[PDB]
Amino acid sequence: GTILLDLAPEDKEYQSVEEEMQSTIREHRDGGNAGGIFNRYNVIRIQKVVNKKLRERFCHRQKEVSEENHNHHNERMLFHGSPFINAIIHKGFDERHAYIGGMFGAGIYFAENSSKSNQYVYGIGGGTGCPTHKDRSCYICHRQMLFCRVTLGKSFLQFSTIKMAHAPPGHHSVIGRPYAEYVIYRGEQAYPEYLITYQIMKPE
Ligand SMILES: O=C(CCc1ccccc1)N(Cc1nc2ccccc2c(=O)[nH]1)Cc1cccs1
Ligand SMILES: [Zn+2]
Repeated sequence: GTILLDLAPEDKEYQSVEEEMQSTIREHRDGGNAGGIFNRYNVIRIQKVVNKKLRERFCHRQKEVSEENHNHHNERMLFHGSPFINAIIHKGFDERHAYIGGMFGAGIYFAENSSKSNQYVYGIGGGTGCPTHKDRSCYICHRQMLFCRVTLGKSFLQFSTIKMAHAPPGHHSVIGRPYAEYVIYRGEQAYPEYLITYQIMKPE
């Protein structure tokens, strides 16, 4: 079963995670359509996800990757957002929920910019926004996103939309440029380390 560890605001770990989240906000091409208009989040809590089986499978895959990547995990901390957070923290990332016709195929997608991940909290293109107000820029409803350990191993660099089912032979991830999108094709190559609960904040 999943255990959530509550990080304290005065912990350096809490602070480093919020700072990564706050400092990687950027302007988006869609003018804020999907994720809303904001310059900063209000972080309500940050929780560390602890789950024995998810950790086991992550370690297990880590090893296989390292062997095919000159003994390097090539791990990176990256943001992920999607409507499936609650399932992810209990069951792990599941590539079976990926979509053909994703920009780089049926993978699980991660970003360096927290604001990119925030676009997907309510679905592709922000869906119809929060359940309560149908507002993709809702400043009331709480949102969650993940700050994850991602086993990239040997990344394939892609520069056009390609519909991949799996990383290319000898590879373990795809870094795609339509800003970079980090894509894995196996759920066990990501661990949902930090669960961040937050609101976007209305600019003054
Ligand atoms: O991840 C997917 C693919 C579908 C999916 C989602 C969760 C688990 C497994 C598959 N996403 C979300 C996502 N996409 C990104 C694209 C570029 C950069 C960052 C991100 C991001 O943070 N989230 C697509 C989605 C499809 C349906 C609902 S969200
Ligand atoms: Zn709302």
